[PDB]
Parts: sequence; C-alpha cells; structure tokens
Amino acid sequence: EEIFIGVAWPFASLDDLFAEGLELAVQEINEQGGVQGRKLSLVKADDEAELEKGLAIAQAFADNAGIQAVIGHRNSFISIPAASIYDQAGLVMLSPASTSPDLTDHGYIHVFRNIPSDQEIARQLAIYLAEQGHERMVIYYTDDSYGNGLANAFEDYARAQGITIVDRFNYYGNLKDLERLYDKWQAFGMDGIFIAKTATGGGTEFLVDAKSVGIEVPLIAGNSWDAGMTAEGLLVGSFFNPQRPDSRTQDFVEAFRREYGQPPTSYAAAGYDAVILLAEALEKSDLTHPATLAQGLRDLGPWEGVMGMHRFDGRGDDIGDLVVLKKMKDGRFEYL
Ligand SMILES: [Ca+2]
Repeated sequence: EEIFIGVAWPFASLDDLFAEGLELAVQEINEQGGVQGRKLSLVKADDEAELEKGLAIAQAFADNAGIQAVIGHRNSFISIPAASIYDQAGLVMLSPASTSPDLTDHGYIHVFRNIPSDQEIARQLAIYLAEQGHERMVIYYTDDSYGNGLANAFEDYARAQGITIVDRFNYYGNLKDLERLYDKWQAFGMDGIFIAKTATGGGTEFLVDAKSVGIEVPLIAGNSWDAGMTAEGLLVGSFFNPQRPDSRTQDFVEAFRREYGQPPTSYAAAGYDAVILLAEALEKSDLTHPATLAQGLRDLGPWEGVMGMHRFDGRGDDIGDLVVLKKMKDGRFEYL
C-alpha cells in the first residue's frame, strides 16, 4: 500500500527544478523499501501563485484523510494564511521556499520550514559584513511585506554587529535622483549597500542604474537573487552549497547531474531534503494519527541533509547551519 504527502507549488508556471528534486527523492525512498514497507507517493496540487487557489488547495488537503503531511507553498503570502488551515487541521506543513519571519510567529504547532528565514540570512550577512570591516551602510528597501521584513531584520542585526545604517530609502525617481543620493552617501562615508528588493521587482534595474551612476561600494542581496555580467561582485545570502565537502551533498549533486543533465538549484535541493526529512520522521511515527508527526520532527534532529544539518526549534524554524553566502564571479556563483 501507499502513504501520500501533498505538494503545493506553482508547478506549471515555474522552471525552478523543484519538481526534479522531489522526483529524485521519492525515487530514492521507494527503491529502499519505501517508508514502513509502504510506497511513497506525492499528490501534486498547482496553486498558480494565487491566494484564492492556494487556500482552496490547503483546504482540500486538510479534509483528505490519506495525507500525512504537505510540502509547500512557495510564496510567503500564500504560506502564512495557508499555515492557519494546516495548523487547525493537525496537518504538518513543511515549507521549502517561504522565508518570511512572520510564518513562525503565530504559535502554530504543525508549521515548519526547512530553509533559513529572511531573518537568519540577514543575521549571517550582518556578521559577515562586520567581520570584513564594513562600518557604515545604506539600505534600499521596498515598502511591502518582503521588503520591510528583510530590511527590518538587517537594520537590527547590523546595529547589533556594529554597523551604522547611515541611510535607508525606498525610492528614486530617475538617474539624477540617484546621483543626488550617492553624493550624500559619499559624504556619509558609505561603504556598502544592502538591497532588500526582490531581483525581478526593482532589484536588477537598480543594479544597472547604480553602475551607470558610478557607485563602487560592494552590494548585498537576499534570497530572491539565487534564481547580466554587471552583477559582478554581488554578494547573495542564500542556501545550499553544491560544493559542500560531505558525501551526502556530493552524492546528491552527482545523482542529480546524471538524471537531469544540469547541476541542482537550491530549490531542487530544498525539495530533495524536505521529502527525505518527512520520510525519515514518518518511518518513526504512528501513521494512524498524523498529528504525532509534528513532535516527531522536533526530535528527529539533528538530521544530515543535502543542505547541511537540519534541526527545528519550537517555533518550527530551521536553525541548523544552512545559510550559504554566494558571490557573483564571471556569470556563476562562488561560495564563501
Ligand atoms: Ca562599529
């Protein structure tokens, strides 16, 4: 017989390699006797990155008895409200893409994340920049949920690490405004810029505008830049190191290269680990009643995954060493 886990993701509209990590993992689990003798099967639901469809899917998984746990969703604006539904149903929701601090700030007991939050990434960036001797910086943020969340965290940890935020701003109307801003920043003694704007939503246009004006200081960004050559030197805080020395990572990278003909993405890796994580917790619990699964996950760790060690706190955040800092160099990522 079978055990099912649901996956909620914008499958059709995305080519992120996430489904390929999933497929690879399921395969590996089944070809070793599966889980408790049972074969593992995914029930895929496409949320189209739309809140209405996201919520309907969450609902549908909640009142389907065969579902042990759900993996998803990709977007924080869907995951936060969807978590409400899984938590009320006693169903474990394990998210591999949603970085918002707010996801684990509501006392939900069955809600999990297998990647570092925007907050943990921001903290590691602050530590790194300060260790490099960065003293005075400027933040470029967007006034929305992601922008504010990431900017806020970085401001905090930056002060905690000795860095002065000399300026923050969320708008410039044209290149001469950016020229005026930069004159001001030079007077402040700015030595770096943190971009808390998504890459597709204003981040990259700013990269271009900033080169064009003559800005020389290092540039730093968050997760949404893991997904042209003027980004040289851009430091990105993300996760998954495909050059991590351990045999667990190299086996995965090799197996993936073989089957798919390209290196894995961090979403593919997050996908892979989520399935293995859930299967491994599942091999140890009572499938009779899937709300023992949550406590299962908090005693599972540490669990060696393709991304590094996984360990959950009581809020459900992943708090193992998983943040990977990446610098752009000649088109590809270097790892520090
Ligand atoms: Ca200082």
